[PDB]
Amino acid sequence: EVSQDLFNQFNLFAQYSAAAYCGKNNDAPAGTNITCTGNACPEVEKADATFLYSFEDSGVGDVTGFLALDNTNKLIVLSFRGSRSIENWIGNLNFDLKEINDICSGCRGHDGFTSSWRSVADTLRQKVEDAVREHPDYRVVFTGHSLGGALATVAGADLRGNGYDIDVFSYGAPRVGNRAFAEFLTVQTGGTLYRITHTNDIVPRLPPREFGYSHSSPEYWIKSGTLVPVTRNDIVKIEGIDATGGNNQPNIPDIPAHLWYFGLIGTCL
Repeated sequence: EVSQDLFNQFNLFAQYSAAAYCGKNNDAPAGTNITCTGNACPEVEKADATFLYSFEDSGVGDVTGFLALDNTNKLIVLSFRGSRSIENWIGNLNFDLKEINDICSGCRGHDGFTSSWRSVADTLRQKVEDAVREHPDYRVVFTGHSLGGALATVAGADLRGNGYDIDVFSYGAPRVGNRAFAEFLTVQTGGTLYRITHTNDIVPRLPPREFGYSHSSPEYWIKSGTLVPVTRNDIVKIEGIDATGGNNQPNIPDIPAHLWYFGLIGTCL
């Protein structure tokens, strides 16, 4: 069980993450309204959030998403899209670990996620910094689903400590690095990481732990089913690095369970 306040935040960032998958949200002019086809982000539209910047296939690895301004909630939101085809990176073979000593000593991160972040960090840091300077009272939040959640986690770790807190909300994100990085992310310095997972979603169980990967604590596990509405009673907080008991259990995994985080996610076209 979680508070109504935190449940409301979890729902809102799930829709901001869902909105990154609509194609028209990746090529929109600054100042236009963020909208989603098929009711994929009704709270985003109710907040009358507008783009600051939208990007499609940038840098390395097809970095796609948007930077939004929300005057209802008073936020600066960076949202990364996960991939356009989930069955293809469960085939993924680029789980080589790379040094990320510039974020923390001994820390290693996934080759794919760190390289992608790296290719757009110059541009995105500037753009977040220009927004912060014009709206200093607004909270900055980085979010994403699936591989977008993995990118939001390494972007948040990299840019924290520059004068403004960065909260990160990730939905069905894969492990991002070694045990030293998971420990670094658990201290939660300069912002809070909320790592959300759903029932037997397969993505949060990759890459394999035997390749040096570990998950940070805590975990917010959604226990309600695929296509059933979430209530604040269905979310449980799990403590401990690589804790078992939430999403990390030895049962049969599922792909459709990855696309139901509060509503349909990853299917907006």
